[PDB]
Amino acid sequence: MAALAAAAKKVWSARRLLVLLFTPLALLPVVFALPPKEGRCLFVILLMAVYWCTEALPLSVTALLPIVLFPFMGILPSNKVCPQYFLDTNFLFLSGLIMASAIEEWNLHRRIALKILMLVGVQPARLILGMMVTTSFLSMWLSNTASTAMMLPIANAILKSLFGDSRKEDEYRRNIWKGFLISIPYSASIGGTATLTGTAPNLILLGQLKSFFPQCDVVNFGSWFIFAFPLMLLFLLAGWLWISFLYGGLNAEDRARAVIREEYQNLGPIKFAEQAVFILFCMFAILLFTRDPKFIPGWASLFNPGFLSDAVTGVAIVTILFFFPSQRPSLKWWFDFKAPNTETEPLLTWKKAQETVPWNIILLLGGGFAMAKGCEESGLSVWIGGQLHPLENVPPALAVLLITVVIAFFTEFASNTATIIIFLPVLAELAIRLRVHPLYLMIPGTVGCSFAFMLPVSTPPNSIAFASGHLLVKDMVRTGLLMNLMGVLLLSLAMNTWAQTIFQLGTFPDWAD
Amino acid sequence: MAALAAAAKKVWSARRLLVLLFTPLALLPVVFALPPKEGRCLFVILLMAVYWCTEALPLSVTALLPIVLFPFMGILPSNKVCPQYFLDTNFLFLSGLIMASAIEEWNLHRRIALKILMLVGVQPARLILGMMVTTSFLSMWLSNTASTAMMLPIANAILKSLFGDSRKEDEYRRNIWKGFLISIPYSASIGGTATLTGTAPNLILLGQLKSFFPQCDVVNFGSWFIFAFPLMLLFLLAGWLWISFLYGGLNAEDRARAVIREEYQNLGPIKFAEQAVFILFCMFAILLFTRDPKFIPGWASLFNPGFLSDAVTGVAIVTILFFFPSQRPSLKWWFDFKAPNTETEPLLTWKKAQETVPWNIILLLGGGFAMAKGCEESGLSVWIGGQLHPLENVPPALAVLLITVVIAFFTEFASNTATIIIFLPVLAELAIRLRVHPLYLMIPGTVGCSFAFMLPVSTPPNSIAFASGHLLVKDMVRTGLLMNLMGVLLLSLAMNTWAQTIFQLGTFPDWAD
Ligand SMILES: CC(C)CCC[C@@H](C)[C@H]1CC[C@H]2[C@@H]3CC=C4C[C@@H](O)CC[C@]4(C)[C@H]3CC[C@]12C
Ligand SMILES: CC(C)CCC[C@@H](C)[C@H]1CC[C@H]2[C@@H]3CC=C4C[C@@H](O)CC[C@]4(C)[C@H]3CC[C@]12C
Ligand SMILES: CC(C)CCC[C@@H](C)[C@H]1CC[C@H]2[C@@H]3CC=C4C[C@@H](O)CC[C@]4(C)[C@H]3CC[C@]12C
Ligand SMILES: CC(C)CCC[C@@H](C)[C@H]1CC[C@H]2[C@@H]3CC=C4C[C@@H](O)CC[C@]4(C)[C@H]3CC[C@]12C
Ligand SMILES: CC(C)CCC[C@@H](C)[C@H]1CC[C@H]2[C@@H]3CC=C4C[C@@H](O)CC[C@]4(C)[C@H]3CC[C@]12C
Ligand SMILES: CC(C)CCC[C@@H](C)[C@H]1CC[C@H]2[C@@H]3CC=C4C[C@@H](O)CC[C@]4(C)[C@H]3CC[C@]12C
Ligand SMILES: CC(C)CCC[C@@H](C)[C@H]1CC[C@H]2[C@@H]3CC=C4C[C@@H](O)CC[C@]4(C)[C@H]3CC[C@]12C
Ligand SMILES: CC(C)CCC[C@@H](C)[C@H]1CC[C@H]2[C@@H]3CC=C4C[C@@H](O)CC[C@]4(C)[C@H]3CC[C@]12C
Ligand SMILES: CCCCCCCCCCCCCC
Ligand SMILES: CCCCCCCCCCCCCC
Ligand SMILES: CCCCCCCCCCCCCC
Ligand SMILES: CCCCCCCCCCCCCC
Ligand SMILES: CCCCCCCCCCCCCC
Ligand SMILES: CCCCCCCCCCCCCC
Ligand code: NA
Ligand code: NA
Ligand code: NA
Ligand code: NA
Repeated sequence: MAALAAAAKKVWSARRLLVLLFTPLALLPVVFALPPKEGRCLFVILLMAVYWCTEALPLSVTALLPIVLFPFMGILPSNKVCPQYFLDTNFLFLSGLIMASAIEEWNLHRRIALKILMLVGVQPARLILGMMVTTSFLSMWLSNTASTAMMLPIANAILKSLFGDSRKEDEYRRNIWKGFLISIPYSASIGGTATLTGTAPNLILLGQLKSFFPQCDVVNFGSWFIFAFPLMLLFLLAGWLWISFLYGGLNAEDRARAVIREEYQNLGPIKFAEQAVFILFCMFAILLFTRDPKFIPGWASLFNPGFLSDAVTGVAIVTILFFFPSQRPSLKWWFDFKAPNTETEPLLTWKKAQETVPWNIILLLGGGFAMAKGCEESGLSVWIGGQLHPLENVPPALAVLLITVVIAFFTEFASNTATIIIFLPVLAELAIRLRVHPLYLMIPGTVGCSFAFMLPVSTPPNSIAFASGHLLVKDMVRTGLLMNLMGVLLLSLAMNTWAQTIFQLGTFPDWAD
Repeated sequence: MAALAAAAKKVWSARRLLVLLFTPLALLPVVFALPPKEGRCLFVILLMAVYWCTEALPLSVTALLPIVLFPFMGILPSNKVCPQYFLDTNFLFLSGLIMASAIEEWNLHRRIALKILMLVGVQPARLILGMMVTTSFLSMWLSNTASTAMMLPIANAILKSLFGDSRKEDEYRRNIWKGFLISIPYSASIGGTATLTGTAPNLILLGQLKSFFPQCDVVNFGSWFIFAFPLMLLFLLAGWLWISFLYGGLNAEDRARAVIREEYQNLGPIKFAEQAVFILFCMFAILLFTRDPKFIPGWASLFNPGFLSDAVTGVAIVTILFFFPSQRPSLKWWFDFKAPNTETEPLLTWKKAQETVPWNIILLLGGGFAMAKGCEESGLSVWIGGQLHPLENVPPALAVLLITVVIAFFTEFASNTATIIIFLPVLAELAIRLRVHPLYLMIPGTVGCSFAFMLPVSTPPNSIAFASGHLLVKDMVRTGLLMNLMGVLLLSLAMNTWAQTIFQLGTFPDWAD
């Protein structure tokens, strides 16, 4: 009996190397089964998928696999694979990351968070709502991991202040603890989907769209925002109601108010650098939104068509951060010859940005773009579309529901970015098989790959919440089951009601034929 | 009198913002002077050059200027500028940086350095030669900055041990101190030119070659090595002789021997991880060299022509570092059921690589590639070639000498990478005007932009050496003047004697017409 467990722990200890060395052998029959070029491309894609799901390699290292495999297997030369890793979508990602680094450098995110917490209130339903709104709003511009890791200590402090009898009171307290600790990562994942730069899978959608459908340009920052933000709000409200009912029972209040006000005071007075960063963030968001919202003529019409993009706007805005002074300039300094002549601190130095930008995620997005390019060039997409013939009779709405359910189930065990990278070409080819708009299938998959609620391994925010130690696996599972159901239903509603008007999904686009 | 100095320090305090805001106004007449597209491209290039030379912005931030300026000015759209930042040359750079990070992580560079120092000897001429050989060898694979910063403390310790009378002895000691402290950065800059991954300007040459001359493929790791390594050795020996004559006078020895042996002992026993990293480095170098050396059939002939590259080899080799165990595997562990089952440490984790890879230099190379692409597409290269008509009567050897002198003078005040980025399109167009091989002019410029010897601002290794505090500006200037002269002469000799055979420079290539 003990020997079986011994062999089990032996295999689990070396699972990385075992998976790494046995996955190519297991996937070898794929090469012989399919035509050579398509078979080798499918082998590469499946190997990358397995390595991502098992993290047999670092995710960014696995994302570098196309550069090796595509040239050796003749799918795509080096000078074609390597430039796919810096398409303009990834530079928009870099600009968003730099802006988030500037925001977090000056603690603007903490000031906004504590302000929202003060305005929302302190009642348990209201305080859950404030936590979720804050985390979702901050995850639209910062990473979900950073938003969760910054919001969790504040929630812990407020909960300690609130609770600073017997079975009833202690179980009520415990359920409140769990509700607060589970509302934050859920709301971070919710808010990450509202903006294109909020989460990596949206930018994966953009890049793989550029690869599969080069003439598709209707999805940008403004259109994605006007589609996803109302959906984000509806699902945030549904999650708040569900969590309050499950946990919140849908002098302590004074103590919590005092703690929040005290931490806001500990933030200190508002600085000139914080104001400048806030102004630049507002300019960033507004110029991204108003460049080409597809239903008001944007300022991109004033320039050469087909030249500007969201990446250019983002890079231009974040370039200001690297020379704009962080201390307020004064004209009296020029006249005051006795004043010190120390060099001014800029809003963001490049060293801080470099040490805060997640280059691993940038390389992961690049690997996804390169894999999409290889899948298109090798003809593997045509082969998948040919094999997808049994599903041509599925109604489009039912197809959306099924692919959303499948992707939401898959993302519970793998990272969102890897899941969407693997499933997006299949979604595009399935849209081709149903004669529907490719976005009508690709957008629900991109949104649903972020529906990671049931397990700590589903998404890093879930792991951060679980690290608190007072959340159980079963509690997260039973909350995330209904979270996934409500997310799938709301995604279907959004995709069948107002995504049709925003992305013009009613008719089959010409570039998709 | 004091008022003039006051105004001077006021202007110098705000030189960053003053240059940043007045350079576009100063360069505005360029747009009206030239045809619109070429004029705007020249404006962008000149603005980037000024910002690089003044570091009015961070170098990587200035390298992001094409993404903004080319689309607004209609030179190049976003989807064309942004992919130029990850051409396969930059992935070869990334693989080299990852391999250097792996080497420095396990202190293999220090072990190699101390071993070479023990073998060379301790006599002052021999010890200078050992320091220079060590630094030049380590700079072929590590950055010049890192090599200088690692070699300087060892030189300081050895010098303290050696010297642990009156005017003669103290001036002899001081000249020895200066000779050691100046031989290290010079040798680092010397060795950086020997390999393509040794210094960024070589990879700038590769990328701008890909842009200007897409069909040119004769320059790779093996050909560049066989050209530059003998030139590197000749110039290293000349510099050693010059420095020994200038400074070295071309129980203390026992004490220095003891210190070197003691530090080697302090390195500890050779580890399995160090051996594995050394084996992987040897494989990296050998497979890069033997892939296509252009005069022995390489292993790239076994695959699809035009698909493999040095980037693929580098990425494939460095991928092994991210899963190869750092502790020696044992088959007895499988049978020993009582042994601990801790997960093995790999040779390099992605976190360490990410925090040690200089992403700023990668972005700088990308900005250079994008600027070359914009210069080619805008027609600015044609305009420059048209304006270069007074120089069509210059003999090619004299042209090489003059461009090398000009570039070596310019690099004394600006960074090597920015200098070569700015001057390379001019060199290519000047090669077109003389009906000579483009490499015959482009290679000398790439080599000479690394001839930065006279000032601390010339190259970061010079700044590191000056930070010791016992090197004067005049000493560095008077050593670097003859260093530059010898470098220019040896570069002319190499380019007119054996570069012709290696790169087939005798005849005008068809792709250059
Ligand atoms: C890597 C792990 C986790 C997932 C499983 C991968 C391997 C074992 C699977 C994935 C898809 C499978 C293939 C799917 C279809 C066929 C067609 C036919 O010829 C039977 C075998 C063959 C060729 C299978 C062999 C085994 C296979 C390659
Ligand atoms: C710069 C931002 C952050 C603050 C200033 C106000 C904003 C709302 C301004 C600045 C520039 C403006 C744009 C300038 C030009 C055009 C083109 C015109 O055919 C329609 C309106 C439109 C698209 C404007 C919309 C409003 C706009 C975006
Ligand atoms: C636009 C042109 C004409 C003029 C530009 C003037 C700029 C360069 C001047 C105006 C006011 C100046 C600031 C005034 C006061 C200080 C504080 C002192 O520690 C020096 C830096 C700093 C922060 C100065 C930096 C340079 C500055 C921003
Ligand atoms: C989240 C809650 C509020 C609603 C979720 C229910 C989902 C499944 C419902 C709400 C709206 C529904 C859609 C409304 C209208 C149409 C048009 C019709 O020609 C086909 C079915 C279709 C496309 C429906 C499919 C199912 C649908 C998307
Ligand atoms: C930025 C600093 C450091 C360098 C100098 C840049 C400015 C002042 C220089 C660079 C090249 C110059 C131009 C070179 C040639 C011409 C052609 C003719 O029409 C005379 C003026 C004009 C248009 C010059 C105007 C000034 C100019 C734009
Ligand atoms: C793998 C390395 C580091 C160590 C093993 C020995 C090296 C020298 C071996 C391994 C593979 C070998 C190559 C394999 C195939 C060919 C093609 C043939 O037409 C010429 C020789 C050439 C180009 C070989 C040269 C030597 C070579 C590069
Ligand atoms: C090639 C196939 C058939 C077998 C692969 C076996 C691999 C996975 C085995 C063989 C020897 C093993 C190593 C033996 C000893 C140790 C020390 C212990 O702290 C666990 C990790 C580590 C470092 C093991 C890692 C896994 C390992 C490398
Ligand atoms: C560094 C020391 C040893 C030598 C440096 C002197 C340089 C300037 C000398 C050495 C070799 C010389 C070359 C040797 C042969 C030829 C071929 C002839 O048809 C034109 C001149 C040319 C191309 C010479 C140019 C000048 C040259 C490059
Ligand atoms: C270690 C991770 C990468 C493994 C790559 C294995 C590639 C195997 C290819 C087999 C199919 C083609 C045979 C000619
Ligand atoms: C038919 C042409 C290609 C033949 C070989 C295909 C498989 C190559 C695998 C190389 C793996 C290299 C890992 C470092
Ligand atoms: C009373 C309001 C004072 C505001 C001070 C800070 C202003 C920051 C402006 C930043 C502008 C950035 C784009 C040029
Ligand atoms: C702050 C650094 C970037 C400045 C860019 C200025 C661009 C000016 C362009 C002028 C020529 C075209 C006029 C239509
Ligand atoms: C003729 C078409 C282009 C006209 C405008 C050219 C200059 C644009 C400059 C934009 C600068 C933006 C800085 C953020
Ligand atoms: C006596 C020599 C012992 C050598 C031990 C270390 C061997 C490292 C081998 C690394 C191979 C990497 C490519 C598979
Ligand atoms: Na986010
Ligand atoms: Na997930
Ligand atoms: Na170097
Ligand atoms: Na220089």
